[PDB]
Amino acid sequence: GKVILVTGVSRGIGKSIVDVLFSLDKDTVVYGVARSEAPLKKLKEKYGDRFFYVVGDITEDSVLKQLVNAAVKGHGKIDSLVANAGVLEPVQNVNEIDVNAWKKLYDINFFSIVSLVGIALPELKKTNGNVVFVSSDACNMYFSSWGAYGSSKAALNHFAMTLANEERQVKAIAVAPGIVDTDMQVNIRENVGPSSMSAEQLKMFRGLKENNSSVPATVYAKLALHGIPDGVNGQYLSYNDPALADFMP
Amino acid sequence: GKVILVTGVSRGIGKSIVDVLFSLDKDTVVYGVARSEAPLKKLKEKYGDRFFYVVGDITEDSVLKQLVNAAVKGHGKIDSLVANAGVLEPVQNVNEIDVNAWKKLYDINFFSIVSLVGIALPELKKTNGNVVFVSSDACNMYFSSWGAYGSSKAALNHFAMTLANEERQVKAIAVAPGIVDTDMQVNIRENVGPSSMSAEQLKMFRGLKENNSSVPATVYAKLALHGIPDGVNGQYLSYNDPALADFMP
Amino acid sequence: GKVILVTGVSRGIGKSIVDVLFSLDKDTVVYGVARSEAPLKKLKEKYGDRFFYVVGDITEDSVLKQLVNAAVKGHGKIDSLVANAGVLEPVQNVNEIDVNAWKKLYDINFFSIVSLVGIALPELKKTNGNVVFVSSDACNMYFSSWGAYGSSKAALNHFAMTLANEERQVKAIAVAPGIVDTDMQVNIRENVGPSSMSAEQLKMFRGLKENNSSVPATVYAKLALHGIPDGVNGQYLSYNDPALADFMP
Amino acid sequence: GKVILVTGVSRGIGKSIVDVLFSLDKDTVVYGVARSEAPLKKLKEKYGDRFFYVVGDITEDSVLKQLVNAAVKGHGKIDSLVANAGVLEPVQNVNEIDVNAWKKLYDINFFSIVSLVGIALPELKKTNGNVVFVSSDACNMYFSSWGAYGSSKAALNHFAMTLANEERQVKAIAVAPGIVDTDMQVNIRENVGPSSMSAEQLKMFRGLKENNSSVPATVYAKLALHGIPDGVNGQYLSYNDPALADFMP
Repeated sequence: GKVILVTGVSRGIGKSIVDVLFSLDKDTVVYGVARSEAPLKKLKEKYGDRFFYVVGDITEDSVLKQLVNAAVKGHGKIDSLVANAGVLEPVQNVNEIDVNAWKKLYDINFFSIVSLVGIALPELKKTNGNVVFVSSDACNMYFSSWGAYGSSKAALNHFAMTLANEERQVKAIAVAPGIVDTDMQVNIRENVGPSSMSAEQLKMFRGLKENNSSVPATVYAKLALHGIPDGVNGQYLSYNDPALADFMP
Repeated sequence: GKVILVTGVSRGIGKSIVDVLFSLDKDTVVYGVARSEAPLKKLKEKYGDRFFYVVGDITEDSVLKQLVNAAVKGHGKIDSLVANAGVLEPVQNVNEIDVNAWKKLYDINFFSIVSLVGIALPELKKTNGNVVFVSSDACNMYFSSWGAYGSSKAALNHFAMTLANEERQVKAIAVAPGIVDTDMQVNIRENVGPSSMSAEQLKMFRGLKENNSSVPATVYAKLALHGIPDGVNGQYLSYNDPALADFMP
Repeated sequence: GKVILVTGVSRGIGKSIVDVLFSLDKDTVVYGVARSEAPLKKLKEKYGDRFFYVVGDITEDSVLKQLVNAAVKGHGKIDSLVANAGVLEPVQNVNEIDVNAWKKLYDINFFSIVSLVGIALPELKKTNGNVVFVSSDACNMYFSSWGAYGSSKAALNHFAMTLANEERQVKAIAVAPGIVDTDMQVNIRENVGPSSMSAEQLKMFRGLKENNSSVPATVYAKLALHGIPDGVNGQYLSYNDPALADFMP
Repeated sequence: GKVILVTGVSRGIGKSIVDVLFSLDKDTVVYGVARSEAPLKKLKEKYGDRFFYVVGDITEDSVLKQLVNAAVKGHGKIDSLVANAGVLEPVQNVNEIDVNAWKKLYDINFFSIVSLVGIALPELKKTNGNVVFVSSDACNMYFSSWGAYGSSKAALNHFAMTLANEERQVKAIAVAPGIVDTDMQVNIRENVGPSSMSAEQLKMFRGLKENNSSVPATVYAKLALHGIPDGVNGQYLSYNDPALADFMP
């Protein structure tokens, strides 16, 4: 079966993509990572030795190498990578013009993924594999009031095109999920200060959350399993672009 | 109360926006138009003399003048216009490089709306009113396989900015609804040939339809009722941009 | 030699592209069109029976069929089309919300080109030929104060992608020239009223004109002569995108 | 006179903007920075005590604080900042999927500027000042083969909008210069390996360089001197957008 790495799997669309992968195919193996062990254990308990995980922050290169080494050690190869920064959540000082906070958010949403692709790339070359990015719909970047939360998340869009131009033995695609990726579980509101999210950002964020997926998760899952078509290699698309019709449920 | 014109009201998001307007405010009057009389009658029967309609094709200027004259005759003014081309549906020969079919689709999705704005503009100037466009999310125009269906629909985006620059006594905004606007009622599939939609377009279209709103309808409805903020005049935004937090449910 | 149709050849970049085509290759034949006969005669006098023209408005389908028939009659085939709406110039009432003036500008900048592609398409299929659009740089459509002048001109961008998806035996590309295409000859200022161009548009227009090409003309000319690469088929790019390095002087 | 900080002043458009500022106004003082002292000395020798500089890398926060402290010490205030990453040049390993090289380029083109704005912001608030970014035209990001060179440079576009939303006592604008900013002085070609620039990037780069400004430099200079209009605060525009007509030569 295909060996697929998936990041950001604790919540939101990353969790759904794991769920969908296992329902689509009986042979696929998934190695996931998230920062919290609880939901990784729950996935391991549900899916058994179809699922393996590393716990930690992918802004640590050591965590990335653990995850890549664990897949090659345990199953001998890597077919695909579903590169996902995970759900939107408030991060300290991002609503300020604060280079330290911006660098930290760009490392969460963009550079850790660049680092992971670089680390996994030699295995992906071996299988002529696929890199599927879970990017953001906020390509209305045109106008966006999401500040650094939006620009850092959307940086994967151009990255897909650059990776596919530069590395011809692999394919890459960036797909927007038609929603703002948030934790879907009913949660107590958190006390979020204005240096972290503007009042508007917080109010929309809560609205969206208190409103929120299997359909776009399937698109990502089918691209990772069956491969990216040549005609969309390098591109960034909504999950509902007609060029993706064969990757729908 | 505010006098609001709404187009494309038979189905999909245009119908929802009428429903939402009436639930938000007891004083608002709406003049709608759609090509089919059945669902207009049903709206008239539900809402009584809060709702008035004209039946016909807004690619006819006579229909536009009827609707504008009827609002000024019946209620003396027009406060806002919700300019909506209505739900996506197959149109003959659009999937061919056929200038006649493209002109006809651009008249449906774009020029009829330009014509309506021009016709209503002198009344809107009188009340310093608002023009709210129901535009498309397929601002991933960047990449889009929706052919002319996508480009014609999205032409309202730049139009908002041009109208707000050129006409300072009115405000305008183009808001994407976070979905592809389709008829939401359970329908028999229609036999659609390849000159009208590619196989991919048809397969995605059916998927989307067989999957499909009150939340984005509220944003449009609250913009039309309360007015467009100065800071977003002229712009094109997703319904879930934080600058629109105060227009959510 | 290759048989190439070129529109908008009287002035600006369209004229340069003809000049460049003839300097690159001794075998190429060009059929051009422009509305004014004077500069067409001058091209015929300079290049002789390498150049043929039709005089007229390409918003007339009869002019389009004349040009296509003349190429097939005179040289038996058509290899490439350089689709160019020609230089920016004031057009009546475009700076008003006036559907008639907008339709007329969209026919000049967009629909006549759609019509021409449809008319020439069966000959282009015969030679697996190339459609090169001279599109606008004002893909900062993101923000643009050029009103309808900008949106109508830029409509070729999405059209390239749709044509290349729909017609697999041909290739298409839309290339921005890195300038606003204007008449380069020293001219008396024309009296332009505010319904035609805002004061700002007119002042920038004159500035640009009084400032204004062989380099981007070469890119278009080399794409038409040598063919569009598979990796850029369907795309819209600046003339200076690195994927076009081999089409530079 | 106005006190204006300008970065990237050794070459290309940043140097031109200093030249233009001094020719426009006899009272303006400029504090510039560049990594090489030679061309800073030459500017100091030409303009005398109208010009002050710090030598160093603005990816060093100490250099940024020196420059800001020097302006407040020497002239008591800061009116405007022209934030410019400087000319395109090959940087090691950027044409590889190499997170270290990408972070270093993003610090050069984006984070150092974020850091500078944060550092200067309290002085800019005092004078209700202006932040003018020299951004890239490669907003055809839509399609771009410039890899990380393009995406890192263009990150200033969204940053302008976020800064102007978040800091209401200042104005900000990002303006594209209508050219790829390169060193304009006739130079020996440098031996550039493929890990630094693809063959295509290098070939276009040399072409552009061997081809390459006072007009767009004036736009930036006039925005910094006279202030950013309310109607374009927060936006990203080409230097030739009509909303900028009053900032032309």
